[PDB]
Amino acid sequence: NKYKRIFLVVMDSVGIGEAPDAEQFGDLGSDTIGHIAEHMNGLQMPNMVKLGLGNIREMKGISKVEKPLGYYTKMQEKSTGKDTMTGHWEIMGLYIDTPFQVFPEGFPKELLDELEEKTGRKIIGNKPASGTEILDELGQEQMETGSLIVYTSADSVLQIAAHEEVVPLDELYKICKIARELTLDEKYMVGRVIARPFVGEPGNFTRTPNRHDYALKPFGRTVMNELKDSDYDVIAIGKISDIYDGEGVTESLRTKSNMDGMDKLVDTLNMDFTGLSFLNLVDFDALFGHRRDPQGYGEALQEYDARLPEVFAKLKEDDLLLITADHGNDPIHPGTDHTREYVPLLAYSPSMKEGGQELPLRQTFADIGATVAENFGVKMPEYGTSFLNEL
Ligand SMILES: [Mn+2]
Ligand SMILES: [Mn+2]
Repeated sequence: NKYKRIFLVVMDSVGIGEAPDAEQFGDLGSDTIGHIAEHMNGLQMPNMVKLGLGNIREMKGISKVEKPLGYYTKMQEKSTGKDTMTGHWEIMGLYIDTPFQVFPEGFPKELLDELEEKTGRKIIGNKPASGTEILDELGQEQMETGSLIVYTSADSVLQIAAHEEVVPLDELYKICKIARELTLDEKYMVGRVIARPFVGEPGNFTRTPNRHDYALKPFGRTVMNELKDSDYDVIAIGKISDIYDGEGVTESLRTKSNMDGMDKLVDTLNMDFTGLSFLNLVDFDALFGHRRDPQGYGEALQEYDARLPEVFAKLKEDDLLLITADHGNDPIHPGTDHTREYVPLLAYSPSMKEGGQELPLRQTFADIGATVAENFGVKMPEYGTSFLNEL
């Protein structure tokens, strides 16, 4: 081991400019950070800048430094998707030719009519919403009419909510299994169908622990599996566990927000492990990119950066911090979908005594997993070139 512990931080959707193949994704002219910096009239990110963010690309408020703390570069995506699952799966060593649909605004009618025709039920909703907001909005119409409440979040999830006194649990699961088979289709690929039973009465509904999830496991063995199987530690913080459907996860830390995520990261800097601590910061995407809010997005970027000194304070000489993104989601770019963009890569360790340097442009996100695996001496991923030897 060159490093005892590796802290990997995905800043969900924080893209650094349109990818060479953006045209194929309708993302011509996309620039997540750059457009935010323009809207912000200068972005304030002194710590990322210190790590070398501006040395990768110079943007409003983000200028390059003379002696960066870490190593720096951009990564190009190889997989044919720009969704969260595709990104994370690539990062951990896989190549995806069948990508997932994000469905940021809900589902096409033909999929839902097929599910009506297959279930004997009618469907209401079909909108992006939080669990409790849709139950407040449509929970009573569910009870009275017997319709299925079908909704989504920002990412590749199809949720079906129904009252346990109106749709028995067994009928609900049966319906989700149908839905899961129907969305096992490249045109309708969802990553997770979720059964969302609720009880209570109108104006006072509660989701129950009878939630079941129909998720797709990563298309292959990830670097996470290789770590877990050689008895390393794989700590999953935030959506990470969901994203990889538990594959290769040894411990799991749920989080309610970007700040809560950073708090959990600091907790892990405070535990004895050997392996990988792996955090997703999802708010940039869920709260800001999909709501096309570049101001709140700038504010969250600055807020996140303000947490980095706390991280710097806990890093040991044999720790490596890696900071990246899994796609873009430019809040100025048309519509609410993700954007096909390069993602930044920063690599810092306090054992980089005379600072870092520009890494060659990473050809696949899988270069991260390759680096993680070369470090711990487990099975190398099928795709990806390790950059550990440059560090
Ligand atoms: Mn994402
Ligand atoms: Mn998203």
